[PDB]
Amino acid sequence: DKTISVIGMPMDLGQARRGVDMGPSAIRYAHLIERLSDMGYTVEDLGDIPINELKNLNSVLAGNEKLAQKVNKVIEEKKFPLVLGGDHSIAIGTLAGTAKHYDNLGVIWYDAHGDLNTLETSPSGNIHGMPLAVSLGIGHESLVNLEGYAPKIKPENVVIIGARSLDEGERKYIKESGMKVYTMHEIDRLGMTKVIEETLDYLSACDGVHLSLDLDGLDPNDAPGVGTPVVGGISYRESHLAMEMLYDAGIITSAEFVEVNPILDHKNKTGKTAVELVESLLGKKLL
Amino acid sequence: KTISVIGMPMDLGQARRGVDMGPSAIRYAHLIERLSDMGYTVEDLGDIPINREKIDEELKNLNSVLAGNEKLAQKVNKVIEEKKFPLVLGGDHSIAIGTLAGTAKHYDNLGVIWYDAHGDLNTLETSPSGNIHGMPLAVSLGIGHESLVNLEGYAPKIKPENVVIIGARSLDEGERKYIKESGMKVYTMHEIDRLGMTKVIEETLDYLSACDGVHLSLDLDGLDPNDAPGVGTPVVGGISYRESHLAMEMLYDAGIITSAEFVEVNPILDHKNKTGKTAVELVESLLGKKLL
Amino acid sequence: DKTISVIGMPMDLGQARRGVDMGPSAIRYAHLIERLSDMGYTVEDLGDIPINREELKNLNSVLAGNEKLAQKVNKVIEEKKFPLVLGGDHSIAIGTLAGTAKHYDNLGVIWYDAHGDLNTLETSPSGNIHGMPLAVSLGIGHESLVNLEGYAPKIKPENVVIIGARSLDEGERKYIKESGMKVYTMHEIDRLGMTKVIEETLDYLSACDGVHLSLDLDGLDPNDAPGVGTPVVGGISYRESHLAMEMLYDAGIITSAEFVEVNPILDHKNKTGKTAVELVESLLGKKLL
Amino acid sequence: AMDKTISVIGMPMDLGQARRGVDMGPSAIRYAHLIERLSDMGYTVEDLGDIPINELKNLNSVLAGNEKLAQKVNKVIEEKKFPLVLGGDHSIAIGTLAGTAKHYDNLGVIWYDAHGDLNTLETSPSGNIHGMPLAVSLGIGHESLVNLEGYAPKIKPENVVIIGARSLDEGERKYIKESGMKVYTMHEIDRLGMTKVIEETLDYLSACDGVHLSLDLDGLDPNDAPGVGTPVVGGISYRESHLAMEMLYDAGIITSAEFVEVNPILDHKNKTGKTAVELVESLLGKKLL
Amino acid sequence: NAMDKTISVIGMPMDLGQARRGVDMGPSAIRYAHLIERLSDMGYTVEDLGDIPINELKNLNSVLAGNEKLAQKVNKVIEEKKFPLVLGGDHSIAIGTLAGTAKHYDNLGVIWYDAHGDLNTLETSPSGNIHGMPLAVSLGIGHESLVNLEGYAPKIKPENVVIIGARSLDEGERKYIKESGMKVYTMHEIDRLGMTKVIEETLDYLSACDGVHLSLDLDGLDPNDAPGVGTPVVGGISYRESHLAMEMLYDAGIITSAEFVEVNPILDHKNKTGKTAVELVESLLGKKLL
Amino acid sequence: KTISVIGMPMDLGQARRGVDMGPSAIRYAHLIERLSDMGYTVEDLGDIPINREDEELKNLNSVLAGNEKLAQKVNKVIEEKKFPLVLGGDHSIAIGTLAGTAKHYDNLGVIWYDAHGDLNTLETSPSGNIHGMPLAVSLGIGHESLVNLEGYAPKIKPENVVIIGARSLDEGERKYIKESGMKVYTMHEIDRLGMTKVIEETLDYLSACDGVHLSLDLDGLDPNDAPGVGTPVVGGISYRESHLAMEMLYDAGIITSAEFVEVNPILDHKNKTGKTAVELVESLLGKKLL
Ligand SMILES: [Cl-]
Ligand SMILES: [Cl-]
Ligand SMILES: [Cl-]
Ligand SMILES: [Cl-]
Ligand SMILES: [Cl-]
Ligand SMILES: [Cl-]
Ligand SMILES: [Cl-]
Ligand SMILES: [Cl-]
Ligand SMILES: [Cl-]
Ligand SMILES: [Cl-]
Ligand SMILES: [Mg+2]
Ligand SMILES: [Mg+2]
Ligand SMILES: [Mg+2]
Ligand SMILES: [Mg+2]
Ligand SMILES: [Mg+2]
Ligand SMILES: [Mg+2]
Ligand SMILES: [Mg+2]
Ligand SMILES: [Mg+2]
Ligand SMILES: [Mg+2]
Ligand SMILES: [Mg+2]
Ligand SMILES: [Mg+2]
Ligand SMILES: [Mg+2]
Ligand code: NA
Ligand code: NA
Ligand code: NA
Repeated sequence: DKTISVIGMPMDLGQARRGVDMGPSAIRYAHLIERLSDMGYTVEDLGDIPINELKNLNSVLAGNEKLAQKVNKVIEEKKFPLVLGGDHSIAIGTLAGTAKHYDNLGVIWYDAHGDLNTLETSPSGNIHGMPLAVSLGIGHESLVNLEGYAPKIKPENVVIIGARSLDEGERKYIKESGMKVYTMHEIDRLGMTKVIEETLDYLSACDGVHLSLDLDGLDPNDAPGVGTPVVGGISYRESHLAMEMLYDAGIITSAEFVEVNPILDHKNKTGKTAVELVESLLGKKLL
Repeated sequence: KTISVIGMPMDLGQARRGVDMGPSAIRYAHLIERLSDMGYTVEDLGDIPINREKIDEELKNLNSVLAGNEKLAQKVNKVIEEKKFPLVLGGDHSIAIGTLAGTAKHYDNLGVIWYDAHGDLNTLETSPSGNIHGMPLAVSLGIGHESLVNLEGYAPKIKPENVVIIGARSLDEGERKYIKESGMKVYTMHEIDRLGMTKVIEETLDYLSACDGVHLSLDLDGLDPNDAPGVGTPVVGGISYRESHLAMEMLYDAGIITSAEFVEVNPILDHKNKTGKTAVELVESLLGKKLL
Repeated sequence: DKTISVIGMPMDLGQARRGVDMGPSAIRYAHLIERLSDMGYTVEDLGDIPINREELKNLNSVLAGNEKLAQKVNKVIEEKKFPLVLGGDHSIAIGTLAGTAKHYDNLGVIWYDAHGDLNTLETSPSGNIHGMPLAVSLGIGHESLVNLEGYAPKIKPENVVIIGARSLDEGERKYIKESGMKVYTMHEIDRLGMTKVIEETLDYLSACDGVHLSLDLDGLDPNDAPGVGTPVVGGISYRESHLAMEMLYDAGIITSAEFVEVNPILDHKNKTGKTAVELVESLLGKKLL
Repeated sequence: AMDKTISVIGMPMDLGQARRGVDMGPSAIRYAHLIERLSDMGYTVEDLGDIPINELKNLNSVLAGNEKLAQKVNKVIEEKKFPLVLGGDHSIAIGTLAGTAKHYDNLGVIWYDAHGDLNTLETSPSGNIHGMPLAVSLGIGHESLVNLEGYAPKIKPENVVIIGARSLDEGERKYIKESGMKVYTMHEIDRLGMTKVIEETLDYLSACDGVHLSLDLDGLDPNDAPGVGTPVVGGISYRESHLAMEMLYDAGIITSAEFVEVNPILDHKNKTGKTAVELVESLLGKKLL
Repeated sequence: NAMDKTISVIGMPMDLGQARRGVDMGPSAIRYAHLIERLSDMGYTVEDLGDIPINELKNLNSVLAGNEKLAQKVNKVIEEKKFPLVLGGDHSIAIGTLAGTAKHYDNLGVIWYDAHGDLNTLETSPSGNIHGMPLAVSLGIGHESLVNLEGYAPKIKPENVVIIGARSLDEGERKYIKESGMKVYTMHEIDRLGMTKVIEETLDYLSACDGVHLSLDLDGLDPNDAPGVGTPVVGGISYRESHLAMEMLYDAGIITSAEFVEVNPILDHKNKTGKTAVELVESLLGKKLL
Repeated sequence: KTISVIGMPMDLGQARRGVDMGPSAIRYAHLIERLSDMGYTVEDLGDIPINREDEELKNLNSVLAGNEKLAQKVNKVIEEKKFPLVLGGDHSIAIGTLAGTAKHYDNLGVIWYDAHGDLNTLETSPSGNIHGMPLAVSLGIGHESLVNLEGYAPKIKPENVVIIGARSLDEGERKYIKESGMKVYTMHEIDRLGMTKVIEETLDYLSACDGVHLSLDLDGLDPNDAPGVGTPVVGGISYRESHLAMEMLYDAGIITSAEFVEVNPILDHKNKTGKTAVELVESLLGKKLL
């Protein structure tokens, strides 16, 4: 019944551009709005938020401030926030506008990367490799304290699915924090059905759950158009099943689909995949 | 049994999709030689001629589809009367109308394994195109245009309780309502992902255990476009080559398949005949080829 | 040493989207600003003009974006700066010429495109305004488009040279023959060679006091520029285009330019965005030696 | 303006040592809208469908198919219609020329092909009849092929112009030099340019009362025509071929034509079938303006 | 579990047989994917010994000469208590690798990860390609000079072999597998059991071996994941299944030598297969995603 | 005159580019069989071994050692009145080829067919890559050990060089070309004059030379025709223009040595570039279409 509020974040910042600012346009090009309207939802496209050691800190901070304020307003209006990226640093703004509305927000971090870096552990200084750490209260003070509170989330309320690119500092933190992580090894061993059932078990006491889906979580064969492709990822079929299972559980209260990069895509295969996954997450069925 | 190969170079509907070249591409991948090497007697009955007609219409190319399907039903009937195995090559999926018209009257309870991205359960009322290749399963169930439903003077050819759809991922609202109303057994990609192809085939064999014959209607578009790019209407997120190969080996071991058609191969979207070669590999597995 | 003022137009309007709103981002991704600075130019990136998303398709959004573009191009010229517009669909030529033409007594236009874009609603099988900007700029078409910025026509038919045409409908052909417009289709380029085509173009426009280059990347062959809104087979090569830009720089006649219709959806690793930057570099004086 | 009805005949023939996929050529050319495009140009078009196709490889089948083709082509010429034959392997030129040559006092032939197809069983490394049709038509080869339709030879060596040759064996080279046959290899196309090659071809065949074009898509470079039976690197470009067809149309000398050797197996989304249709359109008078 | 051994890398740029297949460029392409730097970053001491010069049975003399040099180099690496990692090159190089390795173990196990069984003799081979015969040769079946390389035979026993990924076996190879009782996981068994169970069963089956050699042919993987191989065969093992199998073999601590063979840049796409070979070596040597 | 083929599997510099596999890919396209079929006596001398090993000049010791071995082998071929045909490999091998060749002529001419001028020194090079310096080194400008290879300098004079296909020249290279008066046909001049006129002018310009070396970098061709090169540069010479140029050089009878370098199988499409190199060598040695 909730209206879907779509917010685009054409952010492509860091040591070098990767082409992900074009992600929102490519997702819309795959008919996102019409597909959600056809499913019976009231859809409001709020358009794109304007975007200008720690690369581009001021621009990352300003865009995330605008995103946090817009996501906060959507939640206050009892609407579902759907954010399109854009580099994964936008999770800083999305979680800042969302977490204060829940006593115990869960986060499903669907990505090849853990994005748990600080400037001390990052081989690049890229803020898009730090948003999960920042949201857990670890990192640059201005990013950690966005919107005047911290931390946004607790490590026991995070589940990472699809991880296959973690540096030494990120691995040390996951082990020390006891964070729940399904690397490609456990997806291969358990199967996506059991990974999602266990993820739903794990986050069962959360009063809201945010899905932060990076298209780079999928294998480059299925999602070639991403900012930083990593070999050996989740299939389209496994991702489609996961979105169907999340819809059936009724636990997802916010979501962002990020890192779509038309420069490396093939005739918008990745933009189309993002829309198919959003449709499944919002209740579309094959029968 | 001797294998009787029948080609149907049919590519009809609102627009061509390139599938009339399917039979040629499957033969190019050495279908006849491969079956002969496995020890079968193989008869290539060649291609049935498909009537060309001028280039609005409600049912697209109706006259040419009925005519081609009448020629096919008569040839398939003759093959079965001779106790030979009919292997039909397509061609658009509307050829299932003629294959089932020539086959179903030889059984009291013919089962059908519909291996396809599409349910092909449309009528003109539910079809946004009038494409008869989107209606053959409905026609064979006795639902649709009178001349198509009554082909060979009997209807219906099959009963809904004797159909299993495997790989479905593109169904319109009219097809979904019919599947739910009829109680038809359908394994969408969601069920294949959750159960695994081994369980899907085991359940299919149990479900059709009261049939006296089973027809396999295999649309190469049931496979994912990564494995079968050369199809008339590709749909993302399909069955892998390995799952399809295992399915054919399991169907061979069960010994239930009494007829088969391999359809919708389209050389225009194919990569160096990957899909024609895949069709031959799947036919070899269905007919008993083993890796060891 | 004239400052280059870059304006992005992320416009993708018409019966259906074609992905050309991402053109400005792709051209900038190929380092346009850094390449022009390295050549010794002062470069001012004025950013992207905001465009509203989707008979005359998207008339209100096409008019609104072109109004913003026209007054921005006007200011650049009033400041004695070179306007470089990045597209975006070719309908943005309506705004570029509206902001430029009033500054010249006889503005020349080199329309480098597979399409003539000489349609009206009466000759257009789609109602797409991006297939009408040259006709609109010549004073033929919808009143609100033709009278943008309060004057019409922007240009005269004797001051236009079309180069690379290979997709002209019957209405466009009829107008070309009746107006006596100078057109070098791919047949003339094949027969004369690009050197002769550009020498004849410079001679034909020699009396113009300014010359605008409207370069649609679809003028190039899809093998060289696959990433365009509407690709048409059998186009101009990269080498022919590179030579043309070098000859135009040497003539010193180009006073404004737009590079339009870049489409990342059909591109291969930004080959077309990179090509756009190389052609801009050559037009602005980059030499191989 | 050719006020003649076009008669399209398909020859889905793929014979020889091994199949090459060219039997699918006629279907792929029709898939690229051949009939609709010619009708939209104002021609009356009749699709006569495909002739059924059941040491010298497959001699009986090549003979049977060419006999049916010769009879059909003969009927079209008797009806004062233009025969347009779609292949299929190049051996179909035996039947096309058998049905055509007897209607002319001095039939010219433009053989547009990477191959000369001037082999006999003695000079052929394969025994493929599709590498022998020009020799057979000149009265050199197997008696049943040479005597098809009860007359021989169909054509005289001084009435042949080969364009695009780049795969000639020593027997073919010896015959070309001894006969004095006019051949424009890729070397001569590189040195002269296509305009001059076609102007010279028109001068050379000006005394012929009819001219047959036998266009093998393998004459084009595999970059432009990847979907052919036997691709050979370094061929004619799409633009050179488009210009050549426009110039043949302008001369008004072409009285029959065949477009052969399209092979979907090696093609990319029917680029070669589409190219065949574009070349037919230009040969029949389509202009860009 | 931590292998405190130096890795000795040996390249074998061998591409012999009825026709070249491009696999001599395999070692260069694997090195181009940063093999040495990746193993060094994991904390291993790595010594690149470079490439061995490769100067009816196709090219028998050249196959023998190259395998003789390889066997002597592998033997010296094992005498030095280092881990031999051989890069191919055609699969005939397994003859030299096993000749230099088998004499150092009482019961050497072999995991043959390949679309092909390579169990041919001249009698069962339609080509005479020695690269289709190295497993038979190593079992003591074949041409005397190949079987007796380094003066002993057989190198391995049939009960100590596990073939994983087989999908191209001729009639002579099938007959031998059934008569010898050799353990073979065809793609049909992988589809039915899943790679986890296949590797668990493999480890149990080879538990009495005192060393285990992995002979990994990149053609064992599906051509969609490993297009750049000498002889691609449709319907192979996925990159993910192969990555899981290498991780499981590392956890078992049984692999004592390994060869990665048949990488072919001619059919590859921007070195996807050379990169895949490096990732599989990294997992085999203990790299973990977490 | 016998053709002596020498391979240089050298891929040195700041980063590898895959060109060490160039000689193997060219041979894979049947180079030796094609030249033998044309009636030539052909001797394949094999590949020179390249020593395996932040410095200013990248891999200097290995580049010098390889070029010393190449110069001695090329010198021997010329002393035997044989035609040296060198396969690369990175373009730094021109240092060794010209060192072994230039001393046999009064005034050696050089046709430098390349997207790059390769006229850098360490001071003008943003990488320290010696493969961007071989023409300057051979003109006697650069590092002492490279310039003095084989005990004489310079190998060639600037008035005896013609560059064809240039489209990537840095400021230091442009300044030297203008100050030395060197003859350079950039893509602009090829587009304006046509390849027939370019080669006719080149033949007239080098008519006083008693020998002419062709240094052909496949990157001189457009990446659409030669995708498999070490450093591709958009807007290059077509295969057809290059084929015509080779036929014209054969007819002139002036080419007394040649090298075909920078083939990179990693970026190639089913050896399109290796096959293109063989076709160009065939035309340079007299192959005709009729
Ligand atoms: Cl049809
Ligand atoms: Cl109906
Ligand atoms: Cl079910
Ligand atoms: Cl789907
Ligand atoms: Cl097959
Ligand atoms: Cl003969
Ligand atoms: Cl043997
Ligand atoms: Cl080194
Ligand atoms: Cl220096
Ligand atoms: Cl070759
Ligand atoms: Mg991320
Ligand atoms: Mg990521
Ligand atoms: Mg179907
Ligand atoms: Mg279907
Ligand atoms: Mg335009
Ligand atoms: Mg245009
Ligand atoms: Mg021919
Ligand atoms: Mg030919
Ligand atoms: Mg093997
Ligand atoms: Mg193998
Ligand atoms: Mg160079
Ligand atoms: Mg170079
Ligand atoms: Na792309
Ligand atoms: Na294809
Ligand atoms: Na490749």
